[PDB]
Amino acid sequence: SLRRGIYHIENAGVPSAIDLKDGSSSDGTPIVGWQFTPDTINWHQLWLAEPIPNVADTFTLCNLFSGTYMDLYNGSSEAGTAVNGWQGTAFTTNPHQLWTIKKSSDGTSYKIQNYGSKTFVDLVNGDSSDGAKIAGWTGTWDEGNPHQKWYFNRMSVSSAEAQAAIARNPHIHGTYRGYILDGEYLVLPNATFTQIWKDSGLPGSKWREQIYDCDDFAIAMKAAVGKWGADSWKANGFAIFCGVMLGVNKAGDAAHAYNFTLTKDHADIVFFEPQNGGYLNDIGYDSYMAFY
Amino acid sequence: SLRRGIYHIENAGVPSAIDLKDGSSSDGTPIVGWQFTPDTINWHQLWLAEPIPNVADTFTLCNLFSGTYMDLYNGSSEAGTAVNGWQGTAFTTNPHQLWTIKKSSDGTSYKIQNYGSKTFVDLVNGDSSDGAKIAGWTGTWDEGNPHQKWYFNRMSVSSAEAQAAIARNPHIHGTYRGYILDGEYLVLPNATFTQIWKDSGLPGSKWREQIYDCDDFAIAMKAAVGKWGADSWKANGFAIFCGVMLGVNKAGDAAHAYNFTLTKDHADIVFFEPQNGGYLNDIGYDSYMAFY
Ligand SMILES: C[C@@H]1O[C@@H](O[C@@H]2[C@@H](O[C@H]3O[C@H](CO)[C@H](O)[C@H](O)[C@H]3O)[C@@H](O)[C@@H](CO)O[C@@H]2O)[C@@H](O)[C@H](O)[C@@H]1O
Ligand SMILES: C[C@@H]1O[C@@H](O[C@@H]2[C@@H](O[C@H]3O[C@H](CO)[C@H](O)[C@H](O)[C@H]3O)[C@@H](O)[C@@H](CO)O[C@@H]2O)[C@@H](O)[C@H](O)[C@@H]1O
Ligand SMILES: C[C@@H]1O[C@@H](O[C@@H]2[C@@H](O[C@H]3O[C@H](CO)[C@H](O)[C@H](O)[C@H]3O)[C@@H](O)[C@@H](CO)O[C@H]2O)[C@@H](O)[C@H](O)[C@@H]1O
Ligand SMILES: C[C@@H]1O[C@@H](O[C@@H]2[C@@H](O[C@H]3O[C@H](CO)[C@H](O)[C@H](O)[C@H]3O)[C@@H](O)[C@@H](CO)O[C@H]2O)[C@@H](O)[C@H](O)[C@@H]1O
Ligand SMILES: C[C@@H]1O[C@@H](O[C@@H]2[C@@H](O[C@H]3O[C@H](CO)[C@H](O)[C@H](O)[C@H]3O)[C@@H](O)[C@@H](CO)O[C@H]2O)[C@@H](O)[C@H](O)[C@@H]1O
Ligand SMILES: C[C@@H]1O[C@@H](O[C@@H]2[C@@H](O[C@H]3O[C@H](CO)[C@H](O)[C@H](O)[C@H]3O)[C@@H](O)[C@@H](CO)O[C@H]2O)[C@@H](O)[C@H](O)[C@@H]1O
Ligand SMILES: [Ca+2]
Ligand SMILES: [Ca+2]
Ligand SMILES: [Ca+2]
Ligand SMILES: [Ca+2]
Ligand SMILES: [Ca+2]
Ligand SMILES: [Ca+2]
Ligand SMILES: [Ca+2]
Ligand SMILES: [Ca+2]
Repeated sequence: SLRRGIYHIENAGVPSAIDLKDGSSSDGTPIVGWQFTPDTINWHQLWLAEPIPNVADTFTLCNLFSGTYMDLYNGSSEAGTAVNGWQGTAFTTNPHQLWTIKKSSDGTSYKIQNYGSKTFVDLVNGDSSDGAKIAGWTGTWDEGNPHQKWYFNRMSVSSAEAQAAIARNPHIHGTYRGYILDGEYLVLPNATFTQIWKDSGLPGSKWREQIYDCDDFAIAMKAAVGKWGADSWKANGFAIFCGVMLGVNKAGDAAHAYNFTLTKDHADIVFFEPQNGGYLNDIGYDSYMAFY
Repeated sequence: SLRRGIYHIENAGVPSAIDLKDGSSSDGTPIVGWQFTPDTINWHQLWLAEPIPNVADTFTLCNLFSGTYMDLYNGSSEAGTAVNGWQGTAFTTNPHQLWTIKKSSDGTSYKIQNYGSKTFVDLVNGDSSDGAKIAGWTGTWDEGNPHQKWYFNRMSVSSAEAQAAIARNPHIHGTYRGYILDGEYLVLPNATFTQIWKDSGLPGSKWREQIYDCDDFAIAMKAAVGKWGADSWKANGFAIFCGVMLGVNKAGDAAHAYNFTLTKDHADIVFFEPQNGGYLNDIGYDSYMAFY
């Protein structure tokens, strides 16, 4: 089954993503096809999939920005029925907001079926225009129709995935202990991670013995990303990925505190120096503790 | 010997503290006797004692607020010589700024002798008035004269002392690991710890699943205290005490993240709930990790 997490949902036929129009929280805001920029946060185009207990392959889909849910208007099975953002909750019993999401016949893209109507999410006429209508539409699980096929591009990691990325890194100390703080994390492109740093007041901060040294920079960066996450998104049930690490050098005579993020492919960690905004594959320290 | 740390230096005869007048960083700012309020941060009256390597019982005394040093004017041995704040460094060879500090004949208070002049820090005429002159003055190590006797009231803890306070607490999990970040810490009265919290934006922050939950509040509070430390004091070589803890309940089925501070007597820790500003001797969790 599709895993719990945050997805950028991209049509299989044309490069249009599922977009809540203007990110609006109003009930009935149309959900439309819209172009996107890879390796950015696409602000109106991120969807938190929450599995429904006891209902196989079925999910609510919550817009990360608005906190409102993908909703089939009045649950109508009529072809052309509006698909809109609407107030709801993560584990609602409202079938208008419940979606069975399973692999299409190509085995890579998914089809998205309303649980009540049994109709499918359809980019009408495969229109690649910004603001193209998305509707519930008659269809089948096995047909090739690209109007109803959707790539679920995973934008989050589970804590287990983050832990695996750390574990395969070559700069981990033998004494390493990791402390996990949340369960599912939006992975930032470096462009956004950098922006948060740039706006944090840290670029302007002076290194000062004990009173504002390694530990203070690293903790301040983590706090900055935490604040950004809450200020930026209205959905709940996920965190923003930003780790803190304490490390020791090879000679075992010097220590450092710093941050880390994740690669685009989610497979590896990358170290971040909060004193200068630099990204490094080797920061010159082996991590003996991390929290994230 | 007197230990490295931060001291509130109180005359033995009258309740006047050593005060850098108006906290001014100007060279030549008079150091004077001034009244004080116990259980507050006395902003102009905190002194960081740095031991000089291989000069027994001898220290620089740096005002925490100004970053400037206690300085005997032109190193004169004349009775009545000005004692002022003056620019310097922690390990200076300038004898005007070097002070031999040893127990008086009462075995509890200290005398403070200029390393160059061999004269003593003297509250002139035992004057208890605010702004009373402090001067270098003839004297002896053994005499009873209270004008030249000073209680060194310790306002900081070493990391070892902090570690000991944690270790004697009854709410520590069997699996506990602690991660020490600095070496010497100003202990805040709860009044000041609370003030930092009140101004941090946390009192007005909503708990939100993963995106702004326990860990976010605890880390935000630590970052707030770190920012406050650097913004508040010009001296270097110390940090402000504020810990983060992760804990698990007795039933082992729920976890929490929170902060901790120290008691006035420095012997014990006290838990702090960043979601509501409360202080607790028992927060209902046993700590399995701490950083501070
Ligand atoms: C170009 C066109 O593609 C297919 O039709 C789609 C529609 O397909 C869906 O609805 C039809 C009934 O209208 C039928 O139930 C089909 O099984 C289902 O996938 C639909 O995607 C609309 C709106 O976007 O566009 C096209 O009309 C195909 O069935 C047609 O024969 C034709 O090849
Ligand atoms: C009341 C007074 O107390 C003592 O005198 C102090 C001064 O004491 C210091 O300086 C004197 C010389 O002036 C001498 O060297 C002494 O050993 C030394 O402690 C000094 O503290 C001043 C300034 O505050 O005040 C008093 O004059 C004592 O020696 C006097 O006989 C007399 O009892
Ligand atoms: C928040 C807002 O985001 C951008 O505008 C969105 C727009 O974003 C997508 O489309 C644009 C071009 O229109 C780019 O491809 C972006 O990479 C996409 O993410 C859509 O979401 C529409 C419809 O909901 O709303 C706009 O606000 C950006 O252009 C703005 O400057 C701004 O940052
Ligand atoms: C059949 C109908 O179901 C519910 O109403 C839906 C509505 O549901 C959501 O929004 C309303 C406010 O409009 C409430 O907050 C619900 O809790 C939400 O789940 C939407 O799905 C719209 C648009 O498709 O359709 C309505 O039917 C329920 O509130 C009604 O009482 C009634 O049972
Ligand atoms: C920063 C400033 O601190 C206080 O004023 C200081 C003053 O502080 C001490 O004396 C006052 C009475 O004048 C109280 O006893 C305090 O508890 C002491 O710490 C002195 O340091 C003088 C001389 O340098 O400077 C003043 O600025 C306080 O009264 C102010 O409101 C303010 O917070
Ligand atoms: C003997 C004298 O010693 C030094 O001057 C001191 C002076 O020293 C501090 O302040 C000056 C600037 O005035 C420099 O930053 C020094 O590095 C500091 O240590 C003060 O102690 C004053 C007041 O007592 O006395 C002067 O004698 C040195 O700078 C001189 O060149 C000269 O060697
Ligand atoms: Ca395409
Ligand atoms: Ca958490
Ligand atoms: Ca800052
Ligand atoms: Ca520090
Ligand atoms: Ca007294
Ligand atoms: Ca440090
Ligand atoms: Ca805040
Ligand atoms: Ca969190």
